[PDB]
Amino acid sequence: EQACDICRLKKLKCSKEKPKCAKCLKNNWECRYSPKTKRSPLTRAHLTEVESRLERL
Amino acid sequence: EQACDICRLKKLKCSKEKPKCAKCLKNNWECRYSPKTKRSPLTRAHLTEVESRLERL
DNA sequence: CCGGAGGACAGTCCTCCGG
DNA sequence: CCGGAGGACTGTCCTCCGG
Repeated sequence: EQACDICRLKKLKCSKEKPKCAKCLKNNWECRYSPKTKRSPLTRAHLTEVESRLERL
Repeated sequence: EQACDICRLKKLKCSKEKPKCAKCLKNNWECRYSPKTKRSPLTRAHLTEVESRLERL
């Protein structure tokens, strides 16, 4: 499912074949399929927490 | 057709029948269907705008 | 090139059961 | 009194379309 970094960067269709996907292979570009990087919980708790820690001070 | 506030904080079934749902008619209580609580948007930019604006204090 | 559909999915948001 | 289950809804987050 996870398209590579470069087709990601590019908003294109990845073929998804590890080691180097079709376009990287053929273009001798680095095929890195990087991890999905973690964000903050987008939870009503964490929004009103932090929008009220801020507006308080 | 939304529950009234007494049944609401008592977590009871409402008949939602305006102006007086059955329990407040039967029981002679003030019935109020106070309106849609507006909140801030649990969207990503607003979470981020705000923790950035707190990380900046 | 890159905004946006398309959509599966996460976490809300109210309600009322049943202990 | 209330924990949290059930369900519609809201917005996400990912990918790849299509001008």
